[PDB]
Amino acid sequence: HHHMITLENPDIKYPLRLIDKEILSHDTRRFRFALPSPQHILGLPIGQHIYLSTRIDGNLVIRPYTPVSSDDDKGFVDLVVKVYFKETHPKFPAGGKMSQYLENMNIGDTIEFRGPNGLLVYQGKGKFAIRADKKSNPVVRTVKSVGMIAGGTGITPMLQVIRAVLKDPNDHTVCYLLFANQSEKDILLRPELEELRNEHSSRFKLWYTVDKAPDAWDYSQGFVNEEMIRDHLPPPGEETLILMCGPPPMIQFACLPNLERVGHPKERCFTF
Ligand SMILES: Cc1cc2nc3c(=O)[nH]c(=O)nc-3n(C[C@H](O)[C@H](O)[C@H](O)COP(=O)(O)OP(=O)(O)OC[C@H]3O[C@@H](n4cnc5c(N)ncnc54)[C@H](O)[C@@H]3O)c2cc1C
Ligand SMILES: NC(=O)c1ccc[n+]([C@@H]2O[C@@H](COP(=O)([O-])OP(=O)(O)OC[C@H]3O[C@@H](n4cnc5c(N)ncnc54)[C@H](O)[C@@H]3O)[C@H](O)[C@@H]2O)c1
Repeated sequence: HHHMITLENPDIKYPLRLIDKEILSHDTRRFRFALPSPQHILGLPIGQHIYLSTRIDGNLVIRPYTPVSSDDDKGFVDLVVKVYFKETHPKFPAGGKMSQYLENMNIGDTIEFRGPNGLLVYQGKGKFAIRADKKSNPVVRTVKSVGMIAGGTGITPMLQVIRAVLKDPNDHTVCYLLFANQSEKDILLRPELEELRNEHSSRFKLWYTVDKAPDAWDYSQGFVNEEMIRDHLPPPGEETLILMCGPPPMIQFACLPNLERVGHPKERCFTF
């Protein structure tokens, strides 16, 4: 390890203290935890994520999260989370476990962090180091365009990649994002994504689709489909890699068959 990082060993659990919280909307939040010292950094390679774990209602609960903060930040790590409240959705009366546990924490409480984890690591300048599985070494490839499909919270893994690309004035990679949500109010991190579209149009393309569309809507309506893929993601080729992260039903039924129809082979599709 070159830098003073927090995640020194992936097999270890690190209890971090919650030092701040922001209410972004009725059900979305920003949670900030302190690192071991104000001079530490998290130590999360781009393309990877961490897991939070704790005991809820007598069981061990583990969940993956991709921070919105980065290794440029000293002393803290920020998570942006959607809270799934109980007795709200008729189909899931109990709500979300880790998300509600987070919402119920008091400043000063701690929770365990672990990482980094993930088969994909972006090495910058278009280079992607990928492991077929955990027991293999990574195969490196260089692309010029990265298509990105996100549904719901699957957006944070894309935002981490997007910011890494744009912060490097010498990185010429172009990112294409197709962001899908239930409704306009559910478009997580819209301000941050739009600020980035503002400052780096040449390297960042952005498009949205929502299940229920308001009357004033300039984007798409409906699940991701063939047409959206063709119109908002880069065209198939060795120079193109497609990234995905969202609900299982989205990846299995709306993305793969259509990506296949359009011509993006599975060896160029990665699912976070
Ligand atoms: C690589 C990666 C990175 C991730 N990064 C982030 C991130 O930055 N931020 C983030 O918030 N999540 C992120 N997630 C996903 C997130 O970890 C889980 O979806 C989330 O925390 C679910 O946990 P839970 O314990 O709260 O709910 P569980 O108890 O896992 O899940 C509840 C299940 O029921 C449904 N459900 C329950 N209650 C409701 C309700 N009130 N309304 C609607 N549907 C409901 C949900 O759809 C889900 O299927 C990431 C996932 C991956 C794979
Ligand atoms: N891929 C996995 O194996 C896996 C496992 C656990 C959790 N997740 C989670 O899924 C993402 C889900 O976020 P969320 O629950 O707030 O999303 P959400 O339910 O609010 O929105 C999901 C979006 O995906 C699409 N979608 C949902 N169901 C679909 C279906 N049946 N067919 C086609 N498209 C569909 C729609 O465009 C929708 O707007 C999380 O970030 C995390 O990755 C994924």
